[PDB]
Amino acid sequence: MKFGKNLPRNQVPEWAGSYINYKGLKKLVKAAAESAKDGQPVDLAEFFFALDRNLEDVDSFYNKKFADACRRLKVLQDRYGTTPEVVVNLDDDEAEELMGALLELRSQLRKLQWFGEINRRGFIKITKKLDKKVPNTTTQHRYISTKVDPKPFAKDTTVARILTEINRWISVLGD
Ligand SMILES: O=P(O)(O)O[C@H]1[C@H](OP(=O)(O)O)[C@@H](OP(=O)(O)O)[C@H](OP(=O)(O)O)[C@@H](OP(=O)(O)O)[C@H]1OP(=O)(O)O
Repeated sequence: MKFGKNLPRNQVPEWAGSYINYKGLKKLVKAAAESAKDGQPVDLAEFFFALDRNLEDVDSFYNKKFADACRRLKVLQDRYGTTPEVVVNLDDDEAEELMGALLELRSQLRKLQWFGEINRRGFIKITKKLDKKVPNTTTQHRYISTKVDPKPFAKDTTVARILTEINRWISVLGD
């Protein structure tokens, strides 16, 4: 899959500047590729520094949003309770307000997941690109496995877990 051309299309627009800066990372790759083309040694340290910064930022952003989503879920539990079957004790206003809150939280979680998946693709694609464009460079699988795969944005399965619950609530509430 063409990652760079599809990036705008796959970005949660409100968070655009917090995605992996694929465009800037590609210019660092191209610089290295040019040196190798000229028969010169490369210096991949500025690519990796920038890659690491991007990784820190992506993680830090995803984690903050995830902490937000959890706080939100707690506030909804405080108001409406811990299981969806409580909907039977709600009046029509309360039940509509609940539904609104649930749809918004689901939207936020879906967006968070997609942010995670697209950023992880981006790290995988940019390193693959470096490996393809620079001689005896073999970084993709090591970098992804050792630095990206341990981060919540990449490994998270809790958002999906919470999404199934929010959806179960939404269905229980519908009836
Ligand atoms: O999506 P675009 O901005 O048009 O970029 C493409 C695309 O790169 P991305 O998928 O990384 O965005 C191609 O990458 P592949 O998916 O084919 O590996 C790659 O094609 P070549 O590797 O055949 O050249 C080429 O990237 P680059 O220029 O880094 O090679 C690049 O096109 P331009 O950068 O030339 O626009």
